[PDB]
This record gives sequence, C-alpha cells and structure tokens, in this order.
Amino acid sequence: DLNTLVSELPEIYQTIFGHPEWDGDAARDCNQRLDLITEQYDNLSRALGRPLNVLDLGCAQGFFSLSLASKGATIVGIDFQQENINVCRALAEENPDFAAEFRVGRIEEVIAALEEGEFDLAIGLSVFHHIVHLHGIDEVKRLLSRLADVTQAVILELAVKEEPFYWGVSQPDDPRELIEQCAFYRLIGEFDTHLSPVPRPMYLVSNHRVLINDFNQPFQHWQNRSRRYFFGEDYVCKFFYYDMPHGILTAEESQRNKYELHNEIKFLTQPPAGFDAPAVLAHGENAQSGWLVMEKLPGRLLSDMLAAGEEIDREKILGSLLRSLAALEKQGFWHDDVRPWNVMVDARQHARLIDFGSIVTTSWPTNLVQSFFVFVNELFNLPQPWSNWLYAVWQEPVERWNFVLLLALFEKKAKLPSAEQQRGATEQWIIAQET
Amino acid sequence: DLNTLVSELPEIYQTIFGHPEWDGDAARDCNQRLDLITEQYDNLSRALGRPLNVLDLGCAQGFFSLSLASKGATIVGIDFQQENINVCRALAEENPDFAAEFRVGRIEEVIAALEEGEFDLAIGLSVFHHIVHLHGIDEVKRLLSRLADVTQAVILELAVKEEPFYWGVSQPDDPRELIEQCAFYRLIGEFDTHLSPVPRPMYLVSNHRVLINDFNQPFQHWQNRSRRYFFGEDYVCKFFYYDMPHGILTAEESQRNKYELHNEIKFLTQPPAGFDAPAVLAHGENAQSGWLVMEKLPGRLLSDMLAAGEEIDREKILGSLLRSLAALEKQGFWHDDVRPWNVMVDARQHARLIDFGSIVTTSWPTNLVQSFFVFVNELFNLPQPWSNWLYAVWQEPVERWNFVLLLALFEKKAKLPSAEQQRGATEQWIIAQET
Ligand SMILES: C[S@@+](CC[C@H](N)C(=O)[O-])C[C@H]1O[C@@H](n2cnc3c(N)ncnc32)[C@H](O)[C@@H]1O
Ligand SMILES: C[S@@+](CC[C@H](N)C(=O)[O-])C[C@H]1O[C@@H](n2cnc3c(N)ncnc32)[C@H](O)[C@@H]1O
Ligand SMILES: O=c1cc(N2CCOCC2)oc2c(-c3ccccc3)cccc12
Ligand SMILES: O=c1cc(N2CCOCC2)oc2c(-c3ccccc3)cccc12
Ligand SMILES: [Cl-]
Ligand SMILES: [Cl-]
Repeated sequence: DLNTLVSELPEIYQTIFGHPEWDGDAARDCNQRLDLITEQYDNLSRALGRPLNVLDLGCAQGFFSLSLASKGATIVGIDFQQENINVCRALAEENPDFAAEFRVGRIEEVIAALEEGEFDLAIGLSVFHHIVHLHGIDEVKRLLSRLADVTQAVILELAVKEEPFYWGVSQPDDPRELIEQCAFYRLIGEFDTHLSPVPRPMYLVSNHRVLINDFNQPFQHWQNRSRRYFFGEDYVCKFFYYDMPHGILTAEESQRNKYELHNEIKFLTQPPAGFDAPAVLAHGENAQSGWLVMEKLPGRLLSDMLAAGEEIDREKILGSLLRSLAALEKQGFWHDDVRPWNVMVDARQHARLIDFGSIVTTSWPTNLVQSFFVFVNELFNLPQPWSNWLYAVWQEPVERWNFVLLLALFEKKAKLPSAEQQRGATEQWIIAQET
Repeated sequence: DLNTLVSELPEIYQTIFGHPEWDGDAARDCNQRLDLITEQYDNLSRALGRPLNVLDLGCAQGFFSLSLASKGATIVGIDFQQENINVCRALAEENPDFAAEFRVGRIEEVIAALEEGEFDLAIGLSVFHHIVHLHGIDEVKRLLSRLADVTQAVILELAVKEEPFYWGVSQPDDPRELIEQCAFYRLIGEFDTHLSPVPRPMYLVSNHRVLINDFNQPFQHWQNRSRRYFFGEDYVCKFFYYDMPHGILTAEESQRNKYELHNEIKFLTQPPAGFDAPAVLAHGENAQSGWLVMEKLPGRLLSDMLAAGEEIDREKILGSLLRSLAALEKQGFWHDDVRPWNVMVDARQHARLIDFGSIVTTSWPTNLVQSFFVFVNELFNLPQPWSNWLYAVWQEPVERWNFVLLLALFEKKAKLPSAEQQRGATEQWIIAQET
C-alpha cells in the first residue's frame, strides 16, 4: 500500500507524484525545478526529433522521473535508499503506460557503467554534494565529466558552500569547479531549498552540444579562459562569461567582456556596406554570460601560423587586411585591436579580422595607425620596400594619418624613396621600442 | 644539435628514430611493440578509411609517434620531461613532412582535456604504472575509461606486480583491473622489458568498437562476467574469456567456456538441415579468449520478459520451441540447457534458442525431457491442458521419451484425458520438487 511506503520514507523529500495529500509534507514542492526541466527536455527532444532516454541520479521519490515519463520519456531512476525506490515502483505501477524503471544503486557505480548513447539527458539534482562530502572534489569532477561524455545534456542542481550547514565546509569554493572541465555549461536558474535562504544554482551542461534556447546543435570541437569557442559543421559559437568563478574576472573585466560582445552583436547584425562580415545565426546575453553564433570562416588564425612557423605571404596578408581596414574607415569604422590572434588567413593567403568586439565608431586615428606599425613588425626587422612604406607615413603631417592613406602608400611602396638613404631614421627605433 | 640533446636524456629509453648509432644504448629496441602497433594502426585506418589521429601518452623519445607519422598518421606526443620532448622536436625537424607535435604535459591533465573525436587511437605504453604509484588505482581506472570514451581504440602496455621492483607492490593484483570497466579489451601480445624476466601484457581496448583482426565495427551497446555481448547494427559479437583475472574462473570453468564456444562455432558453421540458425559473420579463439560474431536476432530474452513481468503467449512460445527441439532431434541434435535465459521471443511470440554451446550430438534423452518439464513449470502451477500433457508423457515407457513425442503430445494436449481425474498424481510433485 502506498500510505505505508510513504510513511516509511526517512524523508518525504519531494512531492509524491499524483498524490497531493502529501504536498504539505514534502520538503520541496518541485514545481519550479520541474517547469525548467520540462522546457529543457522539450528543447532537446525537439532537436533530436524524438522522445528522450532520461537518467535521474538520486531520484528520491521519483517525481521528476514520473513527470518526464508522463510526457513520453523513457526514464531510469537511481537511488541508494530502498525506501525511496519502493515508493518509485509503487507510483510507476499506478501509471503502467509510463516507461519508467527504478534501481537501488550508487551513483558512482552507475556512472562507471554507463554507455554513451544509452541516455540522452541525465539529471543530478542536489545529490553530488553528498559524493563530494565522501569522495572529494577530483573524483566528483571525473564522475561529472564521464556523465557529460556519455549523454547529450546534463542538468545539475548543486549545493554551495554558502549554505549554513557543517557539510558546506567540504564544498568547492564555487560550484562551477565541479563542471568547468566540461565543454559547455550555462546557468539556467536558481532554486530555494527550504533549508536556508541560500539558493542552489541549476546548470545545463554538455560535452557534445551547444544548448542555447534558440540554437541546439552538436559541435565537433571546442577551445578557449572566460571565452569559449564551439565549432560545428558550419558555425562557430562564441561564448562569453561575464560571471566567472573565483578571482578570475575583475568588475572591469566582466564589463569589458559584456561590452565587447554586445558590440560584436551590434556590428554584425548591421554591418557596414563595403565590408564582408560573417553572418549571425543566433545571439543572446544574460546576467552571467552572452553568446554569438556565426557562420564559420575557413583558414587558420595568424598567431598559430606564426607560432607553428608555417609559411606566410605577408604581401597578401597585409594588403587584404589593409583593404578591409580602409573600407571600414570609409564607413566610419575602426578596429581597436588588430593583432595576429584576431586575424584569420584563408588558403589563398587572404586575411580577415575575426574579433569585432573591438570595433569603434568614434588625433583620430593616429594611435591605431601607430600600433598597426607594430603589428607589421611582429608579422616580421623590415626589409625594403616595407621600411620605405613606413618612412613615407612618418613624413606625413599627423592629421593625415589614417587607413586610406596607409593602404594607398602600401600599394605604391615599390615606388617610394629608399628609407635607408635618408637621416632617416628615428621611426625605426620608435616602433621597435614599443613591440 | 641532436648529440647533445640525446646525451642530456636522463635515460635513452627508446631507439632514437632514424639514428641507429644509439640502438646499442637504448633500454628497449621497440621493434616488437612497433610491429604489433603498426598492424593495429593499419586495421583501424582501413576500417575508418583514412589516416588516423594518434595520441602517444608518455611518448619518451618519440619513437612510436615518429614511426606512425612516417606511415601518414597525425600524431601528438606527450611527456612530462622537457629533455624527452626536446629530443622529439629535434627528430620531427629532421622529418619535416611528418605531421607530428610534441608537448610537455602531464598525462592526467591531458586526458581531462581530451575531446571525443580529436584522436582515433591512443597509446599508453609503460606509463600508467607511474600514475598508479602516485594517484592510486581508482583514479587510473577513471582516466583509462575517459581515454577509451574519447577515442576509437586504446593500446596499453601495462607493468605488473610480478615484476621484482619495490613499485610492483602498489600495482593491482592483475593489470586487467585497470581496464575491465572498459567495454572491449583483448590481450594482443606480451613484451620483454629488459628489466627482468617478467613480460608486460599489451592490451587493445575500446568503448566504441569491436576490434577483432577480422571484424572491426562500431557497436552501439554491450552487456554481460566472463562472457560479453556487443550489439551493432546487424550483429551480436559474443566474446568469451577463458583467462580471467583473480579467482574468477576455475580450471574447470575456463575449459567449459572454451568447449562451449568451440562447440557453438562448430554447430553454427555447419547447422543441421531443417533448423534455422543465426548466420556466422566471424569467429576465432586464442589462449585467453574466443569470439563469435553472428547476425543479430530480433526480440527479447524470455528471462527478461518474465522478470520485467511483460505479457507472454505460452502456447506460441512452447510450440515454436518444441518444434525446433523436435527438428533438432530428428537430425541427431539436442540442447543440454533449455532455460528462459537461452530463449528469445520475437514480436509474434515465436521463440528460438540462442545459446548453442550446449548443443550435443550423443536412457537418452530422458534427462533433457525431464528438465524441460521444469522449464515448463518455471514458464508458469500447471493448468489443464498443460497438466494433461505432462501426465500423458509420464505414462509412456521411458525408452519412448524424446522430443518428437513431447511435441506430438503437446499438439494434441486438448484431447488428452484429464490428469486430475486419475490417481494421478506423483509426477506433479516430482517436477515441483526439482524447480
Ligand atoms: C537531497 S536529495 C535530492 C533528491 C532529488 N534528486 C531531488 O532533488 O528532488 C538526495 C537524494 O540522493 C540519494 N543519494 C544520495 N547519495 C547517493 C548515491 N551516492 N547514490 C545514489 N543515491 C544517492 C538520497 O537517497 C536522496 O534521495
Ligand atoms: C617507462 S617510459 C615509457 C616510454 C614510452 N611510452 C615507451 O614505452 O616506449 C615512461 C615515460 O612516461 C613519462 N611519464 C611518466 N609519467 C608521466 C606523466 N604523469 N605524464 C607525462 N609523462 C609521463 C616518462 O617521462 C617516461 O618517458
Ligand atoms: O570563423 C572562425 C573560424 C575559426 N577557425 C575555423 C577552423 O578551426 C580553427 C578556427 O576560428 C574562429 C575563431 C577562433 C577562436 C579560437 C581559435 C581559433 C579561431 C574566432 C572567431 C571565428 C572563427
Ligand atoms: O541475437 C541476439 C539478439 C539479442 N538481443 C537483441 C536486442 O538486444 C537485446 C538482445 O541478444 C542476444 C543474446 C543476448 C545476450 C545477452 C542479453 C540478451 C541477449 C545472445 C545471443 C544472441 C542475441
Ligand atoms: Cl549537489
Ligand atoms: Cl604501465
């Protein structure tokens, strides 16, 4: 009988599915977490085009398991207390069409035994802090990595050290230390536990997909540490953290990240005429982070080609870059931050800027022209006619320095007088000194 | 200069690729391991239809890395000694067309950072016992799982506790404890280390593919513990361990496994006329283990349907089973071991045997007829006309008991006299008592 199985629960942690006579007794009503979890279930189910297999770790009285089985999910619920599992099976028996199984088992053993592809979605709500408390942080991170490795998505609600209880003392400094080794993660909500005023963050995590409410796609590789890049078949997703764990970002740096991304979004959604910019496939910002999905460009980053000493055509790289810098300038745009790590080189040795967070609209623009000289020097130090080019620019009154001029003198550099035949000289040492 | 970089190696562990003037100095010549590794490289490359990305953990002086890059592999070699990496890069520079990178790093960090799909093949030869010695066995198993999770194949040479040195004392009882949580593994050789007379086993391991020299295919799930089953799109691979770790198998049990598989192979490659048997796609046996790849049958195992109390038609299950048992018997074959875990039931409620290791060719066959009664009882205890069927058989002189008779009385059971109208009686209690 259910009355008996319920009374024997050491704790009525969750709502008893379909049995509201216990809602007043449940530690946690579960409706807020459920609303968020069903939404993420729908997203991933829509993306995969089918009902999902769901794993529920530390599933307690089965509420999220049954509730998802109710929407047509196939669920396995795991808990290490026999009493919790007894209630789960009795509830599944009241719902014989739900495809729902429950097992007494330890989460550590189950994760060691999972096979990639068995489950699309795993949920682990308020369970891992127990494992943290007994096995430590490193083991939990490896468990969580493997859980992300073998599913499409993981949803975690994580207890935090700010909670007032003795076990809080064993928690990482920040719940993100448990998951930051995973590829993709995004805070999706914050929940009241009824134990204290400190809420628990809920995270959506994946080692296989970009899971953004608007764009749900596998990626095949990813790279960095408060910016992440996910590479899919024809996209790059640029993911910025504003809110970072630990001392990582200063107020200042969070705000630059935010500003740079907002700015990249604004530039790319309304590019200037005369400039070829990557198409924007999706974008969004929230308190913790912001993201931008773009069409993916071919080639390698210039910094890589220089580090991994691969062969480069500096004429073609400089000319193509300068041509775009001049086109930009004609429309009243400039790039603050022209560096080898911001430039991509395609197979035909043509270059383009890739980080548009540093695009600005307002002795301008002499400072930028100046650092471009440095850029040129790092790119190589200067042989003729490159040195002749720089020397001609140095002879210009300063109010004439701009990118149209830089480009025009670059295109005629073979006809310009020989710098080493003049005094000359100076400008050599100035640029060399910044570098 | 290479002479210098070599002299600074704390140890010339491997042959210096392309530099035989040091072969006399190398701790290990590497040619035996290399021959085996190139063969496995070729197999997997042939199966994937392309050159492989290879990860070499604790790559020392780069010998296996360079040797594979030489066959067109893209390789990354990792070692935590700067001196080893210095030599690796100098050797790669003598071979500028090899696609080869080397990094100073710790194996633990690198594996935490791997992404599924980056590397097809990882090799870890004589390196993990160092990590065992510092971090313990559980951490090493999780590292090895993740390494299998993110590649197609892993090749490991593992030090063993029988080696005479002090660190042997920290090793697992059996090197297989490091990998047995991985899905697929197969001993492919045994190597002399020149430290002692104890050789080191080399294992081929995968969490994604069945890697058998003749059959190299992804599988999508697997199941058990000295027999493993891998399920691919249209195959089941049945993998038997003869040689198990620890006390697991007795001499007796290894020999039964061997005999049962050999026997399954012999039956299936020459089935009797009149019996529909699964087609054999590949097979092989060696000292440690044996394997059989078969076409995959649809349905569920009868034991599962009974445990997970799913609905069954006992008429159709019994008749179809009996019909095959009678056909078998007509050709002079019997099955020793007719149990619910050896029977599969398709969607039309038709049943077939699946474990043919218990097929025999020689008061026969009364004992088998007897246990079939038990089978029938477990399947259900007997209502009429099932009980009437058994009662008729019990009335037969014993020399007449066989499967043709069992089938013939089963088909007429609705016409047979009512058992409960006779004495009757006995046979009820006999069968009930074995069960
Ligand atoms: C705080 S409750 C959370 C229950 C449920 N996940 C929820 O949030 O609604 C933690 C649950 O995990 C179970 N549990 C704790 N550690 C476990 C482990 N190592 N393996 C399996 N279950 C565990 C407990 O039995 C308890 O039901
Ligand atoms: C015994 S040697 C084996 C070398 C090579 N794998 C072979 O079998 O030919 C072990 C190698 O692993 C390196 N090594 C040991 N522990 C390591 C770790 N934790 N991370 C990276 N390299 C390590 C050592 O520098 C040494 O080169
Ligand atoms: O469109 C892009 C294509 C790439 N390439 C595509 C092939 O993989 C190498 C990187 O990278 C981009 C990056 C980037 C970020 C980190 C490292 C390298 C590149 C930033 C913004 C846009 C792109
Ligand atoms: O052809 C076969 C199909 C199956 N089925 C196919 C679908 O997955 C469930 C098992 O299983 C087989 C097994 C088996 C082994 C362990 C568990 C269950 C079945 C043994 C021998 C042959 C088959
Ligand atoms: Cl938690
Ligand atoms: Cl080892």
